[PDB]
Amino acid sequence: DFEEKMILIRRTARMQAGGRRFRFGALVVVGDRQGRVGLGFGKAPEVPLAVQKAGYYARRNMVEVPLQNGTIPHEIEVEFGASKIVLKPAAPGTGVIAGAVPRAILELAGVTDILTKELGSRNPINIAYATMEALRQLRTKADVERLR
RNA sequence: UUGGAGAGUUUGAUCCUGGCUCAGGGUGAACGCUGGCGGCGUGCCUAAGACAUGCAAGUCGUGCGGGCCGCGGG
Ligand SMILES: [Mg+2]
Ligand SMILES: [Mg+2]
Ligand SMILES: [Mg+2]
Ligand SMILES: [Mg+2]
Ligand SMILES: [Mg+2]
Ligand SMILES: [Mg+2]
Ligand SMILES: [Mg+2]
Ligand SMILES: [Mg+2]
Ligand SMILES: [Mg+2]
Ligand SMILES: [Mg+2]
Ligand SMILES: [Mg+2]
Ligand SMILES: [Mg+2]
Ligand SMILES: [Mg+2]
Ligand SMILES: [Mg+2]
Ligand SMILES: [Mg+2]
Ligand SMILES: [Mg+2]
Ligand SMILES: [Mg+2]
Repeated sequence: DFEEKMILIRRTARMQAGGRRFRFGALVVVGDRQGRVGLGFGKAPEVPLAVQKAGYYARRNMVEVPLQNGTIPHEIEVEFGASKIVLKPAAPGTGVIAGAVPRAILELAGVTDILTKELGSRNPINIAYATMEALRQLRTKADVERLR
C-alpha cells in the first residue's frame, strides 16, 4: 500500500440547455515517504469516484526520487507552462519550506529538508506537474559519472 | 551553501495575462476598551512659533592695590 493526500478537489461545469452540469477533479499525490511519489489528476461525475480514479492514475505514474539524508541532491528549476518550481537543498534542521502543492509532493516522497519557491503561474495543477517533472530530473553524483 | 510557503478576487467552467487585497516583521508612535508589579530603555516627529520665574561658567589672595565687619594688641 501507499500513503495518500488530496491536494486539490474542484468542481467544473459545462453548459447545455436547461442548465449547467458538473464534474469533479481530484489532484492526488501518493507515496511511501522513502523515495517514491506519484501524481494523478482524476475526474468523474461525482467526488469520491474522482478521488478514487485520481489515486488510481497516481500509482500508474511514479518517480524514484534520489533522497539524500532527507534532502534532494542539487538545486533544480523547472517550468511547466507558465508555472515554475524551485527546489533547493536544505540541511538537517530546515524542515520543508513550501506551499501545500509542492509540499504534499515532497513530504509523501520522503523529503524532510528542502527550500522551495513557486514563480510564474501558481495554478496548483501546473505547479503539481512542474514539481513532479522537476523531481524526475534529479541526478545523483553517480548518475552523472555513469552518464559521463 | 543554516537560506527562499503562499491565499482571495475577472469565467457557466478553463488556462493565461494582469491589477487590487490579505496573512509577516517593524515604530520616538497615536486612538479605542481594559489595566496589577518590577527592571532596563525611552518620550514635542507639529510652530528653527512665542515665552513669566529659578537655575545651566567660572575660579585663583601662591599675580596686585584697596573697601567694609571682625579676630588677635600698641
Ligand atoms: Mg533516480
Ligand atoms: Mg503554468
Ligand atoms: Mg514562459
Ligand atoms: Mg550539501
Ligand atoms: Mg494564485
Ligand atoms: Mg467577483
Ligand atoms: Mg472578460
Ligand atoms: Mg462568479
Ligand atoms: Mg492575482
Ligand atoms: Mg491606549
Ligand atoms: Mg484610562
Ligand atoms: Mg523609568
Ligand atoms: Mg524640534
Ligand atoms: Mg506661524
Ligand atoms: Mg505666538
Ligand atoms: Mg547653583
Ligand atoms: Mg600661582
